Amino acid sequence: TATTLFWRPVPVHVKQQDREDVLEELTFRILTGVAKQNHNLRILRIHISSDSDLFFLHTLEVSEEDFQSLKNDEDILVDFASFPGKIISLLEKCILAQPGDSPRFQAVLTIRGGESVFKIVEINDFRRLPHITLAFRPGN
Amino acid sequence: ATTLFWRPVPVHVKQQDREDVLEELTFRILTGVAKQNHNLRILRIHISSDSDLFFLHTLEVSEEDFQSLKNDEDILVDFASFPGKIISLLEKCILAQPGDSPRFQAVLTIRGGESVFKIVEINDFRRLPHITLAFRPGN
Repeated sequence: TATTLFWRPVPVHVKQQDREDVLEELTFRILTGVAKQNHNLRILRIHISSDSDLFFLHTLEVSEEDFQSLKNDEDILVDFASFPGKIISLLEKCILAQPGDSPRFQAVLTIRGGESVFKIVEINDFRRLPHITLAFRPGN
Repeated sequence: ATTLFWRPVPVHVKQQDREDVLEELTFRILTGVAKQNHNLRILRIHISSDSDLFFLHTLEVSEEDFQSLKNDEDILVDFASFPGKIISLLEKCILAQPGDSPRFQAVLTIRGGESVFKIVEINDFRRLPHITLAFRPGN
């Protein structure tokens, strides 16, 4: 019962170990469903890819069990069912964000040794304020 | 030493045993030069309460401590501009109203010895900490 809620390009600032910053269009796909492998738990799946590099692949899978710790750490006030909607809402801001509009939202992907940390930050006069922080694994 | 800021601030004081109390705390922010430490610049923040002489919490951020804090929270300003941003955040807490959305509030979580000060933004999604600082008891 895998349902895709979102599947389109998003401008992301990519940062790697020995590469300068790069702003490029990465394809995000957000799915919600159930894994028969993991006791039929509800799951949120996010995949990051590039239309110009078929090997550039990053994936995240969050179960309802996993979300419990994630909710406490980042003080999330909504439930698991509502979580994907808020992520999409944050991505919409990054899509609509134009250079100069302060505070400006933006998506960031920091690759470290292969594995990566994804963030959507709100940039004000003082700091990059991370609205969400998620760890991705390379591949599908 | 030199005081940049010395005002009362509304703070949601949280202790273990969840004694949640919204009381006015006095905040004093000082900037100075450390004689004993080759004139290393220091930012000092003292939290106190007129109601309780034993209610004392202090933070000291040297230039070195700031470089570390700057990295963790992705701060975009230098050490000299940092106090001004804290004041702005504290002001949002002072002027905060019940019906605001998003709403800003200052939170002081006391845990045994150390405590943790935060200025969070409560929106439709989460509690978003704009700044987080570790305080220690005393002066």
